[PDB]
Amino acid sequence: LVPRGSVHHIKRRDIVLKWELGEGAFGKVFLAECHNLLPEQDKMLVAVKALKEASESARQDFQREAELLTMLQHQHIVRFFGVCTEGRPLLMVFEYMRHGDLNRFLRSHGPDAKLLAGGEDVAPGPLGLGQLLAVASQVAAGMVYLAGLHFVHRDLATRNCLVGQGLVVKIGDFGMSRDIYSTDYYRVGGRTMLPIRWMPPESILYRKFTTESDVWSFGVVLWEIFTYGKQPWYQLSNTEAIDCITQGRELERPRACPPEVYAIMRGCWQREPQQRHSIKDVHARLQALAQAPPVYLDV
Repeated sequence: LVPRGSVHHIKRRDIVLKWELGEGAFGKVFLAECHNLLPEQDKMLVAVKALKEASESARQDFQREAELLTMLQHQHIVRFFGVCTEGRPLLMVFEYMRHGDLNRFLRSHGPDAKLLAGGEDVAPGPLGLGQLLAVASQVAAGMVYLAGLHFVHRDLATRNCLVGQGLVVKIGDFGMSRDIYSTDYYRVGGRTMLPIRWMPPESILYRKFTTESDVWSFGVVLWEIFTYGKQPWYQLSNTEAIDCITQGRELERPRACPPEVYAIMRGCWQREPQQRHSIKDVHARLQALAQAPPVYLDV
């Protein structure tokens, strides 16, 4: 009996399901049309998560999620619109992000990309330095918001951010990353899967998760943005990656990454959590560098 959320609700008949976009063990994601959702456009595309169970307990999580989603609303958090409980499966309703998750969007603009990439809103091939820094700065802004609420994300990585038209980037995901990117997790338990390569030593050694462990993961986020989505320590097994983070070894500067960005990343990776700059500090330095992109080019 505490104060509680209030989720907008939505008529199943108002949701016309186009096709599947993705699938995890617990969920399918669809592209869909939603009518009279926002009253100044009739039709509009949305991303609709459908839950695979209605099981007594799997039901009360869906609400507890819906509440929390409704409460976190911010410009770089993916927009949640609300839900539909009128019959089965349950549907959650988000804005649709044309370009998918940031890790995929990065790889599709990699100079290692197999094929070019289209889109009115961004050039194919690799991205301007100002594009990378704006992608960065935008994820940092979601992270400033969350940290302002004192929420800890615990799984920040580009696979868990999403990219919209015009290269708008927002933290958000549909709970399926362990299915869709299962190699980016180490199974330590039975059902327990850790994003090891994005963790700080104190998360790995003490299982302590903080604002500051999120800022470390952010440094790893900048490193992925600058390698065009490569996995950190990809030469290494999960056990070797653990040995690294744990013995103090740090990822190498990517060759797209100017030294001032490598510096920021490096302040995220201080062994001692308190020696790490706040996400506010980082977001300022990244913005300042997005509006005024250093002149770079490589060896």
